[PDB]
Amino acid sequence: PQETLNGGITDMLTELANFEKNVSQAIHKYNAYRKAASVIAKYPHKIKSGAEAKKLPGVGTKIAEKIDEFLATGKLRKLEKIRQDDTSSSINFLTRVSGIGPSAARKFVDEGIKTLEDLRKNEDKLNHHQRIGLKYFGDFEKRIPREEMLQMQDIVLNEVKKVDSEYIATVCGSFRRGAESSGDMDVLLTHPSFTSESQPKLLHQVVEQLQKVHFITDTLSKGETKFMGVCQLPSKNDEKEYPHRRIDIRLIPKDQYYCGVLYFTGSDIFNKNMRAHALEKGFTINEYTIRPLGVTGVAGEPLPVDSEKDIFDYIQWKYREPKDRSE
DNA sequence: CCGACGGCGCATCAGC
DNA sequence: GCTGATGCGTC
DNA sequence: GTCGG
Ligand code: NA
Ligand code: NA
Repeated sequence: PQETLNGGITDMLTELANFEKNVSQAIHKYNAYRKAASVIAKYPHKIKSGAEAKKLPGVGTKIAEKIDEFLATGKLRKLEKIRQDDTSSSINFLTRVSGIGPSAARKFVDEGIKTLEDLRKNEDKLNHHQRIGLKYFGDFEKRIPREEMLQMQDIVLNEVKKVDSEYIATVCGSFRRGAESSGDMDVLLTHPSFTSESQPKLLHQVVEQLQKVHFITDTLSKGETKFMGVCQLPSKNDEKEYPHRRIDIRLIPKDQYYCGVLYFTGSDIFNKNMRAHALEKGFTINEYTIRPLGVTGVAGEPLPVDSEKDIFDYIQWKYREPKDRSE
């Protein structure tokens, strides 16, 4: 649907979602607003009344009333008021800094820290993640053209194979689904020497090499199975610098790899559909495994998986290439 | 009326 | 020192 | 906030 259909309503619900998460710290209300915003955004008609919207799953009484108020007034009293509120708007804004959640933002604003400038003034109150988040505030909210993603993939796959040619690396996310742009880079990593029933430096070596060639610039978090950090494409000739990008690298066991690849390829909506249909045919699919729901409903042992298709096979659904996985 | 609503790696806090 | 809780970013 | 036991 075109945005002009019910965009005013969806923007309304999304804004309400953020204040619930960031200010009220009610994560389930946040998701409730987003869900209602999702089903409305995919609704192929211009909504005439809240009663019309209430027919949709995820839209209840309270949102039906807010829609009626929005249709009749072009705005929401509560949303208008919370927008002016100095404390609430400052708290909501600070959570756009990676590393600052609702709890940290609350603390900062409690002691008078409301803006990026105040944050910059009080560096010694920020942790390592929050400093990196503050440093790349602008960059992190920029999106990544597929062209740059493909260049980022070139570097990753090359350095990874350079460290050990036996690595298997797969760039997932919306990129793998063929999206024209992405929000970050998600790299999934496995090795023949790493299984469920089994060296604690496999991830380190990959990160280190990507650091050595100055692709990875900063570290948000790093352990033995997961890396979260920053990366930057090299600049050419005399041209302007590229933005710094968010990049995640996960080390997954070989027997859990393709469940991981499918899972982190997404999308959200596709994965639920696939999960929901997995349920109706007697299987359960998580990030790690596919498991057969038993007589009583007790998941037996994880089944052998050699590819994404192996999983599709089990649940009797026909394989679908990543470009057709938005739902 | 009332509970579910995603579960987890990592960094860091609360506390022994 | 340590264990556990909490916060954070996430399919 | 919405859904459903
Ligand atoms: Na409904
Ligand atoms: Na944040």
